[PDB]
Amino acid sequence: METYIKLDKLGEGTYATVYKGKSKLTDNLVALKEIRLPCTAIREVSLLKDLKHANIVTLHDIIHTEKSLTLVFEYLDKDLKQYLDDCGNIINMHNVKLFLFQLLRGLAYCHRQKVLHRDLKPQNLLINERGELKLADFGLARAKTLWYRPPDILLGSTDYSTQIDMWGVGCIFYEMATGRPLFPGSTVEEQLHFIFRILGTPTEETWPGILSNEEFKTYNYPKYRAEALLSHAPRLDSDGADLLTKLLQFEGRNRISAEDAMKHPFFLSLGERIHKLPDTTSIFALKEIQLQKE
Ligand SMILES: O=C1Nc2ccccc2/C1=C1/Nc2ccccc2/C1=N\OCC[C@@H](O)CO
Repeated sequence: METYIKLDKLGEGTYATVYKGKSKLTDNLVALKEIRLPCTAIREVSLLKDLKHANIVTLHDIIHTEKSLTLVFEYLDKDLKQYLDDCGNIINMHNVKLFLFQLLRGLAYCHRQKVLHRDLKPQNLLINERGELKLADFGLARAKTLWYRPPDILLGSTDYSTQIDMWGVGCIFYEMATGRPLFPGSTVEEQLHFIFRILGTPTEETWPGILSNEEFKTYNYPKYRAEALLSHAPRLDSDGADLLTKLLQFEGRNRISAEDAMKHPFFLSLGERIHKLPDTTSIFALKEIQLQKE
């Protein structure tokens, strides 16, 4: 803390606290991730890797104090929840699509790099004035809030894979398209009920093995019939609802990949030039791609 000026608190966690910062040299704003610590083993994914992608926050410096380790990142002034709330929870549809493509890029890179999001949610997704969406370095973990949790995990799943993150993508896509959470459950039991009311109660046909699950049988769920997603999110189009469907699959193994999610017809309007961009270049670089005023 000799070259930076620590400003207001942006957020907190059990493992770290984040502060808005400024350089005394360049005057540029930064994010100071204060890692909360005789000896402390540091496992930071931003330190044990180099997640160099246009949709992941970029690490700039490391500071050692006798009491802490501060990771200096690039700064974004609003998180997805703050952005939603600022435009009264009504995001321009073209932007929802740009935000979604961006989120799928960052995640498809993490997955490629064997990185998982243990807690994907709007507050961990950040947005700048150019319309860029990036994954904050918070809750990222090597492969070794109940709202965004998949049904299989809730019903006892030993598989902690990239597929978990895909259910969260579906949840956030809906939250962006409608301005409200898809399944805001308070208990494991209520969350499952909230899910089955939208997707339908699983049958041996839609989810093989369910009736053999001890915890599922004990909850006595009414046989709910699936409600058309397009009816729940009218601002969405046929392709938007189809991508949502393919994302919100009961079983992780059937959930579309982040790579394939990007090749879906919902994104056709964006063009072929966005698929050829290297990891490090912004999607906005293209004349064809631009943020719409809210
Ligand atoms: O710009 C930023 N670069 C980062 C690098 C790592 C962690 C956070 C941030 C960050 C943040 N920029 C902003 C802007 C508005 C609100 C929060 C916020 C940020 N981090 O807060 C995330 C905390 C997490 O616990 C979710 O609440």
